[PDB]
Amino acid sequence: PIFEARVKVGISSSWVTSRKVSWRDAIAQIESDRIVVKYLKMGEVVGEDSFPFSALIDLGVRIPDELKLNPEKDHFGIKFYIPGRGELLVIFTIEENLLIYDEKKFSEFVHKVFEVLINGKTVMLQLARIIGGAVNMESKWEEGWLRVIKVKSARTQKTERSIVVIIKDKRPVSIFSDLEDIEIEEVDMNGKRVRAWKIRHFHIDQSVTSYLYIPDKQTQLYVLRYLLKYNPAIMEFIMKVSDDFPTLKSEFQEIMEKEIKELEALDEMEKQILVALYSGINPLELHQFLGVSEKEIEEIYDRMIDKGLLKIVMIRKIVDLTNEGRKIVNKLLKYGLVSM
Amino acid sequence: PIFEARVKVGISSSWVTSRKVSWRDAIAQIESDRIVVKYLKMGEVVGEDSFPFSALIDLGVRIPDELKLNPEKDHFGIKFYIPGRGELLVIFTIEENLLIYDEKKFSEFVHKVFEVLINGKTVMLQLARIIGGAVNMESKWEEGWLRVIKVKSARTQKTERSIVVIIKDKRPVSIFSDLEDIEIEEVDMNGKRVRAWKIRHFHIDQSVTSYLYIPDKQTQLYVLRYLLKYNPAIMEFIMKVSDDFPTLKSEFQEIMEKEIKELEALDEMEKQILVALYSGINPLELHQFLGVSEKEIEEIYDRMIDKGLLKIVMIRKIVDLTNEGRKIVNKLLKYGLVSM
Repeated sequence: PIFEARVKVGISSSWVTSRKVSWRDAIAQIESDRIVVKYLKMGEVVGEDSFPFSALIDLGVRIPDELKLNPEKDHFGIKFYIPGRGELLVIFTIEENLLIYDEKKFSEFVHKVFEVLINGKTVMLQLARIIGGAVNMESKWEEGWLRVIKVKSARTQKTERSIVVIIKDKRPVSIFSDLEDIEIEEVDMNGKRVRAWKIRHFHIDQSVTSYLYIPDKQTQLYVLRYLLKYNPAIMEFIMKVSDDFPTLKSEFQEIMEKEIKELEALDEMEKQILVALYSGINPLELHQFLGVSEKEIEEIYDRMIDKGLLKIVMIRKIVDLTNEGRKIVNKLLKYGLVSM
Repeated sequence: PIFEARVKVGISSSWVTSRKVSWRDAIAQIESDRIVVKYLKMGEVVGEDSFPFSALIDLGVRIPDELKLNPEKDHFGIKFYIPGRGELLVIFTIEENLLIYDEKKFSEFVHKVFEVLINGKTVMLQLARIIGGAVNMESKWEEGWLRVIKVKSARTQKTERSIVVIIKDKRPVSIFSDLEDIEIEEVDMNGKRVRAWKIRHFHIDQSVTSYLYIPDKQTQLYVLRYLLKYNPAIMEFIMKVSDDFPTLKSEFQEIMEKEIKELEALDEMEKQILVALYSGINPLELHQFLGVSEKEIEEIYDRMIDKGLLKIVMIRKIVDLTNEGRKIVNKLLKYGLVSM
């Protein structure tokens, strides 16, 4: 097999009155066309389930806390519709004991699932169709395939996991690195009306606009899921092109509402600190604007920082003369060494 | 003997032109009229100088650092003029080898010399001749004698070594407790006009000027040395009596000049920080007035404090948003929960 992992597996049946999922001991194997789950009693195998990629509806889905086992560890849910049973949520998660479970090995296992789903899937690409607001007449549609790789440049030169477009006779195009993204319809230069993606991405030396169409609707969802998971900064751009995907409009709506409630619940004083420091008020003077003492503000600065919200750039210290410090100054005056 | 000390003794002569002092080893005896030094080699008495308390010019003289044997140990210098030979400076110190000398019987040895020289000497007192600037003519001349004791009462109520005037059938007068001092000399003293001391002192309730005439001018020098030695705070108000005591005015000149040089040696920067803080400039803003960076001012603060001149009153920390702080503040106005 491509990859294995010893793991806890829970299967939901994902229906109303979702009963508590039952977790079993198994080792999970990635094949070319399926995930096979081999269940364990002691060290032995009692049975197995095969889950075809033919039936993979969605992956990387949002796991309710009611369905989490061991909320410290990470959970990964893959949703299939197998025709006989129905729509299933298969969730994989590792357990604490270090002699059975390995987090990095599990972390690779989930990544290989994306790699198998995405690598080699077909895509048509028209590279750099505007330059400086003028449409490139040398820009032709190219056929190619997706490849999940680490793209090491940005315009920032920060290495980031992404998906590139492999094209015949030219090295891959880093179509998801440095973005803006809208979605448009297009007359294919060969002739089809296509439901394609318009990407304003920072290309080789200049901001550019290229058109990208992924025929398989499923692999589009796969691509979006992975770009979210391993690069959460992008959550903005793709949410603009996220409407075609009901499972995402839902989850984005759900997280938005939780974020609202979380921000409501935050301490009003601490929210005030963040906005004032963000706007540019001197931290040494901030207590003066918010109507609070030096002692109390520094204590609140201590409660932040613990929360990871603030960082110390520098410690200033309020100092005063000792009796020996005064002895010097009074000597200087007595001998006519200072004016006052 | 009244008291003895085995010490390391060094003698300097105005007759010997070379500045050298050789530290012989001896026992030295306090007598009624003299101090006798039986010199000691291999624990055996090879020589003996007898130093009368008559022709004891001065004691507690300031010792040049050129003449100090062991700069840790105390050096007590007693100066005699022996007419056949000249002016002698006998310097007393110890090596405080823990079984041949000891520190604490040394520090008392010097004090007992003052006690022997001062106790019982005739003195004459006109107590509280001025109250509020008004002449008290119930204040008469009383004759008595001096005594070396610790006088508790001051305005700080803190005990201090001092000298009192004993009068028959009256408690002692603590004439050197809380003081200012001029020399008037015109007072008649129930007879011939004679040079006396005008002493402003707090006494019981009120700023009071009393007159004190110590007939023996050598005894006068001894009480002044004693007060200077064991209450060096008393130095001020004395120097108006630095006239008529030349060796005292010389030592005052040399101290102040050595102080002004020391002050000029201090860092120019640190002195201005000391004066500015003494004036009342905010320590957080002081770097601004001196045209210095915050990093350097806090560095200089740390070099001070160590030297004992400054003390931290409060710790203020300049604080900045983290990446997580920005996420929250970005989300707040992203959802319009904060107005900027």
